[PDB]
Amino acid sequence: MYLRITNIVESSFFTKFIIYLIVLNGITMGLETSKTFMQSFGVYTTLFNQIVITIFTIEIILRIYVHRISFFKDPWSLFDFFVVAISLVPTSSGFEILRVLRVLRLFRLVTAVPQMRKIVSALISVIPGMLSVIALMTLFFYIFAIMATQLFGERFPEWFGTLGESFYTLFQVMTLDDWSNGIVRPLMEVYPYAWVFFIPFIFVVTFVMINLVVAICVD
Amino acid sequence: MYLRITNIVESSFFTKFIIYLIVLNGITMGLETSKTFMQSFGVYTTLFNQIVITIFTIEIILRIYVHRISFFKDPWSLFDFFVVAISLVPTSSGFEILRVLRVLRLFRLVTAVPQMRKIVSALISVIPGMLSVIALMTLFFYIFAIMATQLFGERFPEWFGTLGESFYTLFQVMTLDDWSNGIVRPLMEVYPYAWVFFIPFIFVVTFVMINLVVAICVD
Amino acid sequence: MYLRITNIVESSFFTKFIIYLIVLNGITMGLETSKTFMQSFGVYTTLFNQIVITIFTIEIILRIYVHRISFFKDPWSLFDFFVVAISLVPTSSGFEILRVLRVLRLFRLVTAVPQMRKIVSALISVIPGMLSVIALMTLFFYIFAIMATQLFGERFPEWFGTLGESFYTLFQVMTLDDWSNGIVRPLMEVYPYAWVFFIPFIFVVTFVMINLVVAICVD
Amino acid sequence: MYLRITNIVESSFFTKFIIYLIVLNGITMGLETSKTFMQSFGVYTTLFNQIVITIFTIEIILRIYVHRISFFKDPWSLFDFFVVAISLVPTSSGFEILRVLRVLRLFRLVTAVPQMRKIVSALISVIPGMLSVIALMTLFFYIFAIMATQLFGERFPEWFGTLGESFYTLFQVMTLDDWSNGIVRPLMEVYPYAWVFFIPFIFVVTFVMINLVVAICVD
Ligand SMILES: [Ca+2]
Ligand SMILES: [Ca+2]
Ligand SMILES: [Ca+2]
Ligand SMILES: [Ca+2]
Ligand SMILES: [Ca+2]
Repeated sequence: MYLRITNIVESSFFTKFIIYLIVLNGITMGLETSKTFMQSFGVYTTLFNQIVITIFTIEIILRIYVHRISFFKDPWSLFDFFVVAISLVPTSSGFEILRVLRVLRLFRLVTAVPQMRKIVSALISVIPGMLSVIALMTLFFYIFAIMATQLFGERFPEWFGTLGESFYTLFQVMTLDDWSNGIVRPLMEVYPYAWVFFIPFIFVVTFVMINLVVAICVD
Repeated sequence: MYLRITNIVESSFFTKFIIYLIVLNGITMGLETSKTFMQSFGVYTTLFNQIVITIFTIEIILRIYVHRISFFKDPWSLFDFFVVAISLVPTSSGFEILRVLRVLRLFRLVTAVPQMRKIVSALISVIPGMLSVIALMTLFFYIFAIMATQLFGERFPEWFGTLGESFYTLFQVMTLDDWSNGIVRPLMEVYPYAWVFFIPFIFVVTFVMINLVVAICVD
Repeated sequence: MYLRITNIVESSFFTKFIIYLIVLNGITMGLETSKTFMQSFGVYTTLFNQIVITIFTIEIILRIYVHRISFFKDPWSLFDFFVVAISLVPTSSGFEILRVLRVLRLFRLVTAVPQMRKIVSALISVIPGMLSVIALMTLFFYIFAIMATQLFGERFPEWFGTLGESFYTLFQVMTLDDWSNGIVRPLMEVYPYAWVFFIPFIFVVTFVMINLVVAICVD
Repeated sequence: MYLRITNIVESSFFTKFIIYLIVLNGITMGLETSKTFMQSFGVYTTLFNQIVITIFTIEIILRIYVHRISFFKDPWSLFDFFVVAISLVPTSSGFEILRVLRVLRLFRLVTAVPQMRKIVSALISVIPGMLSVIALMTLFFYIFAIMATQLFGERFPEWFGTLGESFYTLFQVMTLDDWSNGIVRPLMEVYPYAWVFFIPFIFVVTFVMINLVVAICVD
């Protein structure tokens, strides 16, 4: 019976039947957004949802016999596994992000369809070459996040009052979002020299960021 | 009579006469902006407008005899047909954007002059090699846009209340426009963890965009 | 006497003397900023200024005899002419920008010291290959600017009320500066679909600019 | 005894021991942020802190016998010296940023661990090739900084009232942060033409910046 199902699993029909369901459950997840629609056909789509969820566990079950160990060394398969597992946690208890995390299954459209996998893989592959930079920056953030917390966090606890808070604010300065009128012009009303902290911070972080982009256009 | 007009249409005089009208109507459209001007010479330039619009239909009519099916497979020609047709719809009824969309005819200065044609084409050609990235993103946007609507849309209906609104807000976060003091700091007053949703969103979306820029700087 | 002064002008000492003055008059111009400083040495500097201005007219007079027509075909020299010329208009009558435009003479530090000339020329040389794009864009801005004046200028006359106003607002949207909370969210409170105008605008204009960056990074 | 210690200093165990303390003292500094933690184990940490600071001086002392002059010609060694030196100035007196500047020792993780040194060096090496442009720009900022102080500083002293202030505001316009609604639209309410100063400013500065990015993506 092994080869019987191994022929079902590897079938073009099977994979295309899956891709057909993702597009249906996705279209249907956009509809669950409408408070109007849920009042009409909510029950329609709640069942349809649970239906697809079963089909998806069946597939993942079927897919596992055919591949066994090979399956748990496949990124795309591991994913699919975890994205359905999430979709299995009972519509109750614990946290309700799990209810919301269910929409992550539409990323199976990324998994089930090549070229997407290609493009995704293409992107991801660029990350290891960046890890030296990324490491560098996080040390840098961490160092400044600490200084800022202990330099501005007393008078300005919304923005720098906590280590995590400083992280957030520093990220925001880095994205250059309302950084001057929003954060630093205020700070200087109390700490005239704060510009001495943030302009060097900005150069460095934008510089590094420019290099990183340049590194991705070398490789 | 065919070759007679085929020698009128293909003539340098004809083309340069058309180009002369575009720059003229275009100048006249900048003038129709002034409430002062319209109070003095508005009559002058409405008639001038109808005149050029005739001339352009006459031309487009002529151009079709000389090319027939060759014409409705020309991107640039199809355009002018459409753009002139818009300018034909009666200054009345339906909507008024049809009155406003008339100014689109000044894009004929792009159509009727090479180098422009070249430059535009150079740009457009870059698009197909982006469709794999672009597709990826729209899946991504759609996914998060749904998540956001069900996570933040009840308390924050102006921003995330409806799917389309989440799209709009997510776009804005992506252009990095006032994203922290404008949207996420507010969000955190109610949902402390909202940063867990938007910082990852930012990295991904900005990363992908960096890749796409690098992709265009390879090909 | 021609070769006597052709040996004075072309002298290393002559040039290095000029360069010495630029740095001095520049230093002295940063000091005329202080209302404090002007109250104690204001006169010291006003005369020092008039002095250097003569020395510069003398040089330009000298430089012209040694070069005649060769001079008025030199970008860098023409510059210093027009720049020194500005500084000759009397501290009175007309406009007072002319008084302010005097500090443009510090650009002579660029003109009279090589390597700067290199980099400046390096930069400038890139412009011709952008003229097709720069033209393309200005046509684009112009068409949208007209559309916006007639679509939003009645309710929103500060931002779109005049052809020039629309230009400015459009520029700002393009630099992506406070474009959504600042301009488009307001607009949508009256014109729900305004997003149909501004999102495509952003794509095109940002796209084009990505290409322009890619174009420069090829040539 | 020289070669005895030269074999101590050059030992892998030595370097690794140093790297251990950095990560430990660095972990300790993140905790020194917590107002809670300090009440609990603040003392525990301040002693451990001074301990590490002792150890680090010993190392730097040792490191010098083994390298002498070779050391004070090493960028990375000079740093470690200058950084440990900062941490040596007593917890009292003068400026208390010195207490804060202590956390700069976590940059020793950059110093003691290669790959980091590599990446830093990679970044730093790009700088010399930018000095012509950076010089160009600072002259540019300086000239505009002066014009602005004398053009807008009377009515708008917060933003332009002083040379340094103009510097700050101009930097902010350059980062394109809230530049239009935050600064120039205001300006224009009084000085209608301020746009003639700031749009050209923006073009130039953004142009130059794009060149510098491309310039790096070549070398
Ligand atoms: Ca920005
Ligand atoms: Ca704001
Ligand atoms: Ca901004
Ligand atoms: Ca803003
Ligand atoms: Ca505000």
